[PDB]
Amino acid sequence: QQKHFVLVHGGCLGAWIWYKLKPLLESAGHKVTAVDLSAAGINPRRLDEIHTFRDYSEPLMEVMASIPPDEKVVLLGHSFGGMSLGLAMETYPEKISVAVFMSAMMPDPNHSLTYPFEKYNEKCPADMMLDSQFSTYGNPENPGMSMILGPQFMALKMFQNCSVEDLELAKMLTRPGSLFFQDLAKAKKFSTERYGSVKRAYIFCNEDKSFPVEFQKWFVESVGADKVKEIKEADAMGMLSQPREVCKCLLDISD
Repeated sequence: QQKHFVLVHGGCLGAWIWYKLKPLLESAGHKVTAVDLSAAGINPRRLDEIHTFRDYSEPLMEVMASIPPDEKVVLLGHSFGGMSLGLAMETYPEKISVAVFMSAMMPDPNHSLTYPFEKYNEKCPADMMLDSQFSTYGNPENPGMSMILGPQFMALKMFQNCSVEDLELAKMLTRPGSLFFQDLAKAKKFSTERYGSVKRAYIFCNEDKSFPVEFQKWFVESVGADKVKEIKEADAMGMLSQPREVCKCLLDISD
């Protein structure tokens, strides 16, 4: 029974983060699409020409639109990748067998699209991103906010359980990104009819220092998932620190 996994990266990363998980899923016999969102990875757009969350997510939407009538996909997204899942879920609910959120923001159709971020801010210190730097971009009447991950933040708070090779790869590949907060503040929210009809799964990364477990648990407790799994020694980048475990969870959740 072949599955088609669509993998979705978080902010400032790209499809390349899945380079270890993708062959493990293909070895198991499945199809995998690892997408670069706009201005991520080797996607040719520049961040300063991306002003909406919809524009940002468009490469995932193109994958979603090209799934044939016979078919469904399994979605996996980490970190801010969860917001793009939510948009795919709202738009193509019938094309998705299960949406898996790994150490990610899991939207709630009862709240606005900013609420997860407001809740983040509420539980996490304003200095949580260490040497990351932020600057406004776009139109001065509604400015966007871009971020670049600092090498210390990445070393200590994202890749602390990964090899130095993976952290190095990351420093060579990471690009400016945005959480699109003021765009999301104006977006229509997801609905129980569409988004809320899709089966959800959650995978905990217990050693994630950028998105603490009490937080991931809050998502599960306040929104709920049909299936939850935990990877005890995954950092924020569980697909790199624990690719076999992620693959094991993903195959359990799907089969």
